[PDB]
Amino acid sequence: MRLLHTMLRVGDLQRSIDFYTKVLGMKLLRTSENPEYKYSLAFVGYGPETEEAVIELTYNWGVDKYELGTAYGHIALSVDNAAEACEKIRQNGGNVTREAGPVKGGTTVIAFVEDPDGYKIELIEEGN
Amino acid sequence: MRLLHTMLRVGDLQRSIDFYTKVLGMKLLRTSENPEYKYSLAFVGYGPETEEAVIELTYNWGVDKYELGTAYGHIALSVDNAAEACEKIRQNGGNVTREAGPVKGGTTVIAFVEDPDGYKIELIEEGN
Repeated sequence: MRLLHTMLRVGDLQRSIDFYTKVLGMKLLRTSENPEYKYSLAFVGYGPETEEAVIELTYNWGVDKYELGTAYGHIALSVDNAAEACEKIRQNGGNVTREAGPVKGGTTVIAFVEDPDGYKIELIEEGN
Repeated sequence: MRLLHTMLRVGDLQRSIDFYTKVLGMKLLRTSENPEYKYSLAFVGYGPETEEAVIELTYNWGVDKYELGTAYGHIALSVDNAAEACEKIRQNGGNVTREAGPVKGGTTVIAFVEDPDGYKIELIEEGN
């Protein structure tokens, strides 16, 4: 068995697609639209659905806002360079909440940012 | 780059661990405690963190309830036997919101359930 995807509702489909693909480096794996239930989907990831877990972006026709709540935490992604990513994100529809830096009591470099919908994302970095 | 994990806040750590492991077939990959900030973490998944995305469960000491909100969708997992999983879940602290059956307009068997904290989970009976 395996983790297939994490589904998040977004206020603007293309807006989210752009962020995940152009800013985070994922690829648009597939999209679909359902007239009966009035929604469109976009699957984004760093590999094919058959190979990895991805993110399912759900757009409900005419719904541009949701309540984030306090239960949902975040999604964590690995990055080659957290500082660079942070910069790219802050200038491309996102928001940096926790600047790139080692975790207290550790050496692992991390950062926290938000996507265009406010969803939290954790960046974890993989002799200058 | 890769998807590391999805973090969810839970009202009872062990209860959650029990569900994901004993009911969903996941394994307890690792745990940690943070006395300073008063929280405990647990990582559960189907394989090593190094190779795949997992789930991170967070328990904040003394916090047994959160506000789910309307943004967060769910997590979809592949299942060996959807029907069987529903039963196990049914009689093991969970709720079956969508009985196992072929998807609308398809044949692929799917189901929907809720974990102990109300999180929605989609079960999908799914080079070489």
